[PDB]
Amino acid sequence: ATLSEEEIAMAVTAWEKGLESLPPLRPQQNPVLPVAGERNVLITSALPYVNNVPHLGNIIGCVLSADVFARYSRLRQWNTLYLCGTDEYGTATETKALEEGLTPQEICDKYHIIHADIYRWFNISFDIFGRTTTPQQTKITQDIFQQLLKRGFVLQDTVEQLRCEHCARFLADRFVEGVCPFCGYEEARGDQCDKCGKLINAVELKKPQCKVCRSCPVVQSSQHLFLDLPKLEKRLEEWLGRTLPGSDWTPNAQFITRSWLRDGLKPRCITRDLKWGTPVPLEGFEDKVFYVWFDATIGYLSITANYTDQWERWWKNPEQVDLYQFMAKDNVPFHSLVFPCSALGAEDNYTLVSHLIATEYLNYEDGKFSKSRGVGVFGDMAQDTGIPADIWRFYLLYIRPEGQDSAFSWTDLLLKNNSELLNNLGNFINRAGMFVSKFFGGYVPEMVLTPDDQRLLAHVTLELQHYHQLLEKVRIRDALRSILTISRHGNQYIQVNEPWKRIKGSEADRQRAGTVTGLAVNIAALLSVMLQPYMPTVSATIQAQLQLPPPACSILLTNFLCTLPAGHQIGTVSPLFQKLENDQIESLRQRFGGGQA
Ligand SMILES: [Zn+2]
Ligand SMILES: [Zn+2]
Repeated sequence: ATLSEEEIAMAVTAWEKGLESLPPLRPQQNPVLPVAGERNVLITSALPYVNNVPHLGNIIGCVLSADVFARYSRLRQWNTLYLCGTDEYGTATETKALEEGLTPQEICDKYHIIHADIYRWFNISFDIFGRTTTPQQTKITQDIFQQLLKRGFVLQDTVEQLRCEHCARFLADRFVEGVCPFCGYEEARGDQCDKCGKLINAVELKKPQCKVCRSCPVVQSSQHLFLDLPKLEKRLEEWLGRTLPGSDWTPNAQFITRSWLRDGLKPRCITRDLKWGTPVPLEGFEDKVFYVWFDATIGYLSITANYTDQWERWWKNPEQVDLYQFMAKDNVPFHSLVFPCSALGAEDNYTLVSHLIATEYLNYEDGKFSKSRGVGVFGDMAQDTGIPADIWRFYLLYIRPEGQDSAFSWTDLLLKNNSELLNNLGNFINRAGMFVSKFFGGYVPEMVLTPDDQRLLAHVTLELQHYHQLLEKVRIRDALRSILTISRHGNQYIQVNEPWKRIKGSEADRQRAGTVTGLAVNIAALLSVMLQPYMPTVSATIQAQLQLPPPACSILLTNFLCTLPAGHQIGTVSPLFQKLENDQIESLRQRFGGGQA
C-alpha cells in the first residue's frame, strides 16, 4: 500500500536513531509495587477449581489469555503484577476428598501441585500462584464481612432444611426421595416430581428418605447470613455507569452484567453448613462457613497478601491501579456484581476492575471436553504429545474464542503450524539469520536504504503501531495476526530482492544484498520481541540466535528501531519450527478422540 511522505520520513528517522532511543530499563522489583506517576497494571486470572485437572479450554480463557497481556504489559514498562491461584474450598472438595480417601487439605495440596506444574510447562509468568486456603483468606474475608455487617448489608434468616441425622448433614435435593404431596408418586425427588411434573420444595415431601443411608431425614431450622444486594444495587450501578463507557470490557461481559441488573438483584446466601471453608465470626455459626459464592473472589486479595504485606497498595488504591480481570463468561457475574457490591458496601476504597476480559468457550472438535468420556486434551497430557508448549500457545491464541465459540481441531493445528509458522514466520526469520551467517561471517552488513527499503521500513512501523493499538485494548487474537503480517511483508521483501543471488554479482548488487539482509534481520529482531507474549520460548531462541542485547529484548517501543546495527555479530542460526506430519497428528487425534479406552 501507499503511505505519505512524512509517514515514511518519521519512520526512517526513528529507525536510524538506533539503540539509544531505548531508555535505561529499571531493575526488577520484588515484590512489584505501584509507582506514582507511572502506569500500574494489576492483572488477575480466574482461580481454577483445584480438584479438577484443567483442559485447553480452561487454559485459553484464563491463565494463557492473562499471560499474554501480562508479558505485553511488562514490555511496555508498566508496573505489572500478574496473580492467580487455586480455588479450593467447598462441598465439591469434601466429596472428592472422600472418594480419594484423603482429607480436604490433602487432596487440595495434591492437585495444587498438578495445576502449578501444568501452568509452569505452558510458561505462564505468574508473579504469584497462590491458594485460597490460608489464614490471610480468613482474616480478609472476615474483615470485609464485618464492614458489610456494621453498615446494614448483611441479613440473617432461618431456613428449613432436611437433615439426615444418620449421615449427620443437611441433604441437597439430589439426595432426597419421597412421596409427592400432589399426586402420591412414591419416588419423587426433592426438586421435582417426575410423575405430575410439579416443581416442589424437598421439605414438602411425604415420608422423605435419604438416598444414601435410607433413613428418615427431619426438618431442622438453621441460621444463615445473606448479602443484601438490592440495597447495594444503587452504588453498584453508579460505578458501572462511570466505568463501563470507553472501557475495554468485552461485549459479552457487558451484556451479561446489564441483563442481570434488568432482572433486579436479590439477597444471596453467603453461608453454608460445611466444615471445609472460611469460618464465620458470629455466635451460632461455629459449624458454618462462608459460601464460596461470596469469598472465592476475595481470594485475589489474600493471595496478594501472602505475597506482600503491602497488598493494600494494590487492592485499596483505585486512583493508581488499573485492574484487568481475565475469565470465561461464566465467571462474569462474580466479578461484575458480587465482589463490586461487597467492596462498595465495605467502603474501604477498594480497587475495582477497570477492564473485564471475558472469552467465549473453546470446544473440542465437534463437542465438549470430557474427563469421564476421555475426550479432549487436558493440561497434563499436553507434555506427552511431543508437541512443545509454544506450538500449543500459538494455535490456542490464534483461535482464541473472543466474539464467538471456537473449536480445537487437530487438522487445523497441523495446517496453521505448517502454513503460518513453517512457511511464513519461520521461513522469514530463518532466512534473515541464514543470510547474515552465510554471506557476511555473522556480521550485520551496512544498510544503504533505497526508496523501496524506506517504504518497507515504514510499513513495518505502521503494522507495529497496529499491534500496539490492538494489544492495548486486549485484542489478543488480532495482534497475533499483525505479527504474521509483518513476516509476510518480510518474506515478500526477500523474495523480490533475491539477496542470495545478488550476493554473487557486481559490487552494486552485493551492496543491495547486504542492505536487504541487514534490514531483514532487524525485522527479525523486532518480531522476536513482538512474539514474546505469545511464544516466550521461541522468542528467547531467536534472540539467542541473533544475540539481541537484553535491553532490546525487554522493551517494545511504538517505533521500529535498528536494534542490530551494521557490524553487530549474531550467534549460530537454526530452523525455528518443525513441520507437523499427518501420521503424527492422526495418532494424536485418535488418542484424545474418545474412541480409545
Ligand atoms: Zn407428583
Ligand atoms: Zn443419610
